Amino acid sequence: EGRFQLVAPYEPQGDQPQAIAKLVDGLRRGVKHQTLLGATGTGKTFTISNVIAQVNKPTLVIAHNKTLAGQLYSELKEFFPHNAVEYFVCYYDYYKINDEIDKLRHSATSALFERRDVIIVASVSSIYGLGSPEEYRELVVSLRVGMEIERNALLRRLVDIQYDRNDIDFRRGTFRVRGDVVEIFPASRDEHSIRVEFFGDEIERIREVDALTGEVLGEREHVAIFPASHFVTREEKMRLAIQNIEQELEERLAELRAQGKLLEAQRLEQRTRYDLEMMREMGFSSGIENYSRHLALRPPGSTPYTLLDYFPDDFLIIVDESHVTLPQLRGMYNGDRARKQVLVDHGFRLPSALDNRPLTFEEFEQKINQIIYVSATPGPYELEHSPGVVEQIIRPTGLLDPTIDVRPTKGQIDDLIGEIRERVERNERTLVTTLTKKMAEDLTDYLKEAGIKVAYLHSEIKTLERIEIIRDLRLGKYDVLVGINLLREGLDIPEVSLVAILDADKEGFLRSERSLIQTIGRAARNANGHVIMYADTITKSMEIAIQETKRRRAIQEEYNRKHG
DNA sequence: TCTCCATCGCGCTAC
DNA sequence: GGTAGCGCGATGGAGA
Ligand SMILES: Nc1ncnc2c1ncn2[C@@H]1O[C@H](COP(=O)(O)OP(=O)(O)O)[C@@H](O)[C@H]1O
Ligand code: NA
Repeated sequence: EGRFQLVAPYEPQGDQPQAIAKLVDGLRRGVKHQTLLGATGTGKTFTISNVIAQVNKPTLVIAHNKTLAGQLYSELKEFFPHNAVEYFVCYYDYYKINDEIDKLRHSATSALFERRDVIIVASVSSIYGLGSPEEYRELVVSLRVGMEIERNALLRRLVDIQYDRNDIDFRRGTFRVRGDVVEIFPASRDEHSIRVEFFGDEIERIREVDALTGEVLGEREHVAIFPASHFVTREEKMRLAIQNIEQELEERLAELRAQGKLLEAQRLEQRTRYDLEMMREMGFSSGIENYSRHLALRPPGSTPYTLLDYFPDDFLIIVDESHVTLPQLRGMYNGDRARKQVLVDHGFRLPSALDNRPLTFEEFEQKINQIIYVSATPGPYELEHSPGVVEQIIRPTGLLDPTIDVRPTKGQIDDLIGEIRERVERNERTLVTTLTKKMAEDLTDYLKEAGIKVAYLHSEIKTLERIEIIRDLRLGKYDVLVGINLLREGLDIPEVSLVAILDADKEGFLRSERSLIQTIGRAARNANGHVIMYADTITKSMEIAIQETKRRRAIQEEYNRKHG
């Protein structure tokens, strides 16, 4: 039940003090919804880190993608080195890798019950279904030295919380027994296992151990062993659960036969039986999450348990890039219901599998205690519910928001080519946005023809190779990058002095108030930052973006002359 | 009611 | 009875 200790070589600067203080004040006044309107490049992760430290609550931060999530996580481990900073997302291949991520998920949920100083960076996997956090906590095996317990009953418990007996391939989520030593590999650890040495019905010693080399690392007075699955139930309840699944199965197979669908019924039966055979062995299976209703014995159509429930009631939520993350959350349920419904109709799953689902937005709302939305361009939900906004526009470095010229489309490419050439001579980079992948590739060709070092960047390119291209631009291998909608949230490249927005009047999600400001922001990390919008008209979106950027530059200039 | 891009999750379908 | 690699719905925001 510890305390956050913020570790930074610097202290709040710019308008971070007023931002940190207004947020902390609102949290202490019990304000449910708050918005931090923080321009790109102002120290937002540091700002938030200060708020978290001053209210000292377990906090959940939700990001809309994992590149950002991973960045936030690495940064928050830096700022809070002696605190529990965790990561709760699911599988991806840009940071085995699959087991590393399952390990962190268990490390996240266990940390919530062990200590108070916890920060969990998460994707929308945070609103997907888990098993009861009550069952998970009460099934924890709490081991103390000189404790009256039978080696007998310890092993009974471990199996029921999903550790596999395995004397040979001793990996995480397993345990092995040699004579009087039961050795355990917690699901939250990748390197350290637990040695538990018995003498009759008494534990004589407990040792933290490097599982690979056997190097004893030290002693332990006590140790808590959490379950190796988030969908754990008591063996007591499995007997009735398997009955209720069997009953659900026959009813469903009758539905299928009464509509023909013999191929679907055979498919369903084969699969359910296999899962049932496994449930009478241990308790788990391949797709165990789909039997959550029956396993937890809960009323049908119940609200699922999520990561939010594993948090204490007085927790804080930070929504990063809220203008994008909130719409992501909102549409998850209907999409899920639809994909699951096709599986039930084709005999891949029982209808009870619909209860294994993500929260609705309404359900999510009710699980919120206190929340802070963080966006340079917050959406209508955030503004509607928050009492005004906490504006953070003075960057700590004093870097200004860029200037924005509007130029005609006629002769635009040749204008841009000329403009790029100037930047090459000043050892500066350029970013261009177009409307499609095709146009991006076509333009990249045309620039290569004109003696410009150029490469494209869009969703067809895999994440690993994107890192390379972003590095190459920085190193000066490329001078220009042409994209569509990846020159956005979280692309921090200070070598870029020019952003060129082609088809700036082609209104829609690619050219809205929100996306324009976000794109403009890529030129705010440079002291000569400049933006050019090629267009024959100034759309309502362009108007607002130019207007807001002009206000920020003027205000920032006003600050810089005052403070040297 | 479709398009443009880019993201998440899940889970079938081939290695 | 092991897993990476696709395909799927929803979302922003307008045009058509
Ligand atoms: N209060 C501060 N004093 C000095 N430097 C800071 C402060 N806050 C942030 N920084 C640094 O300034 C740089 C730019 O800020 P950054 O945190 O990237 O802004 P954002 O994350 O909002 O885009 C970062 O490398 C960060 O380490
Ligand atoms: Na909209």
